[PDB]
Amino acid sequence: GIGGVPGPHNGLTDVPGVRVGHAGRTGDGWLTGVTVVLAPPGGAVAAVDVRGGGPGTRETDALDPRNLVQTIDAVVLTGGSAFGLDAAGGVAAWLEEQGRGFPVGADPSQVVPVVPAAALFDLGRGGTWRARPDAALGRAAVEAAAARPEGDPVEQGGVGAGTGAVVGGLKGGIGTASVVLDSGATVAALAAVNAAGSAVDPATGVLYGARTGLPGEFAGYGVPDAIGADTHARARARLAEAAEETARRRATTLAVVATDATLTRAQAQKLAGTAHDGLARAVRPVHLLSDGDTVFALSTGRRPLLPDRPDATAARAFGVHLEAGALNEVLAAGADVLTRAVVHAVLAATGVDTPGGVHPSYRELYA
Amino acid sequence: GIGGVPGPHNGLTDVPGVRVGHAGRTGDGWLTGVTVVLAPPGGAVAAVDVRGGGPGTRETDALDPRNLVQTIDAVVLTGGSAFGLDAAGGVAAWLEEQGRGFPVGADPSQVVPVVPAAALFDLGRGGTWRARPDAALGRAAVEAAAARPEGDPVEQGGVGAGTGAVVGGLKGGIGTASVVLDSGATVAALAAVNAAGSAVDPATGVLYGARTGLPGEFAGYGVPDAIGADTHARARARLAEAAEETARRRATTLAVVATDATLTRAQAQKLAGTAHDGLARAVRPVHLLSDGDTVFALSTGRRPLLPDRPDATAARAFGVHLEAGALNEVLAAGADVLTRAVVHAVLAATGVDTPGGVHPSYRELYA
Repeated sequence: GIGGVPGPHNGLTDVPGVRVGHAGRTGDGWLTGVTVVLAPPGGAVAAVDVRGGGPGTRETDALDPRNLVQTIDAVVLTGGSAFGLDAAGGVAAWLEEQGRGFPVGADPSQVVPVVPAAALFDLGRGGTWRARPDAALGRAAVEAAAARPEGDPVEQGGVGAGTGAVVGGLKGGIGTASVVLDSGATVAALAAVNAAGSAVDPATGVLYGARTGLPGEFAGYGVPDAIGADTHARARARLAEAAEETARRRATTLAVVATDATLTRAQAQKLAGTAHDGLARAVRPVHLLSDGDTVFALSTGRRPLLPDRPDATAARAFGVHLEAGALNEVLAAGADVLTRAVVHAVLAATGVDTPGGVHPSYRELYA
Repeated sequence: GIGGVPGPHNGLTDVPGVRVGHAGRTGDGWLTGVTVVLAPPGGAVAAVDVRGGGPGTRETDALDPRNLVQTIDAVVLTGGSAFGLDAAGGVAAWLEEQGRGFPVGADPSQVVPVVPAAALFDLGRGGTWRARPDAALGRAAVEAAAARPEGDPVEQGGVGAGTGAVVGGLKGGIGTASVVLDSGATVAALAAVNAAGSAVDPATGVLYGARTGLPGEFAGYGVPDAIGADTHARARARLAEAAEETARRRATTLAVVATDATLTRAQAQKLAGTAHDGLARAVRPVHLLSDGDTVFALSTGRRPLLPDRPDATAARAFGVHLEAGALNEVLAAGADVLTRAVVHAVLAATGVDTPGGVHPSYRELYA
């Protein structure tokens, strides 16, 4: 079988045609950035599920399955809370220059790019309150995405929207993961992990998402799957004091899930919804009023959902429905790649220490 | 502090005034039933979140926050797939006889009960395909609820809507759990567990939901925390034997989350949504097209969200917001009690063997 393993680089760009670009500013009071997912020319079917109680979003109504524009070119994930939504204007400008957008006239230059965006709260974490992504930083991120080849490994850790991300007091960041289905379709996730809740079991120090991992995928990072009681106790203490200090100095998970399986917009909306179950398995608590958790789902529509002559082993819902069986595989994979991408984010992070926060990484505490 | 522990009986009726009624039919072709949650006189604020892709439901639109009838008296969970929604007519009939429902005339007897319901697929599991709940069985369930005192321990296992329930091929059933918040408010869940996906990690035999359990709460059921590789190899084979036999013979998780904290309908709707995160932590995959997963949330309005004596240790979102802080504690507890109620359902079950299916219990396989 060819399914159940990651794509070539275990990340979002294993979905062919998909590109990822990061732009960020660090130092001199800044700790923030923007991540852009750029669909291949001609666009991708897109949908969204906003599940956190305190979201900051742009252009999500345009992604409702009832609506006019079904395919889009770019999704924007950004720090700077609502102010950071300004970064999407820079991405819309770039798309316009490329002639990519919904056509609104006889002249092919006349397009209106639908650019959905969601933001995470990282204010002041570089030290300077008003240091937030703008249009120019948004443009830089999409230009970085465009300049990459197809199937290019995704950069993880403290980059793009993950630059100032913090997860339960630990340093968060960008993480990504992919899986190939038995049909040959790839499903993949990219997450900027900034949760109010924890990615770590408070009884043991174990990452919640780890048990969803595929064999050996986390070994590149060097953590013992046996964690000593004493190690975990020191870690709790270290995190507690970084949190107290952070508070004296100062005195949301955003994700894209993508597949090359052809989905209608309503099917991509259901995928964005099931991906949130993946988030719940990696972070607890999640979707609170303090979280702006949002998942965008993209389908490049390059592979049929179902092959031409299905076996007796083809998934069938209620033992009869081939299309539902195939979609159930994609949906379940969507949750799983998001769980795994959260773990990668947490393991890929390196700690920070700035005038607006001290946030050690998981590995600094446990590796 | 008094939070982070169960109420008196670790179940839905730890929310004062709430009553639970089961009615079912077993034998002679039958394996199905109905469970009714009955609010205290005057009703409870209610809301719903339907997240499965294959729901069978009644009166969910009436529960929208925008709409007329904000408080209800009963919620109905039923087997029988869409045919079993018939059970809700018997519950409405009883409520009308009691004078309980939305007033529609100057005459106190003129009421229209708004009785939301959701169904699970258990058809033919007793042997007879058309053996489904009807209005008589729904009436019997709500009559059973009314006859219980306040704070009555909830009956778990193969009863009510759980009678024919099966989770990943294992016997499912009714389960319940509660937790007390630092504020003294109680949050609790009741689940009829019938998932297409699994409550058990196929790699290890461990219940996904167990690590969310409160210490000791599962000690009564007598099952190991650590599962030997021999035991798991045996369990996996026994489950496959039962599945292959079931397939030869044959030729959704529904939940109510309740609290005594005063919530508006929109707040209860957020709580029904966060409870689904709890379901994801106990069952994988979940929310598929083959699942009609639905959570109803109820508030009895007996305790203000935040007291008049706000300690300096009171939860505050962003370090400032007391009400959002208090709501976040309820939201996070709603997830947790649902995860725990699912584990109780799986552990409380005992297996069945009928002409319509062979479904061993977790404990039969692993203890």
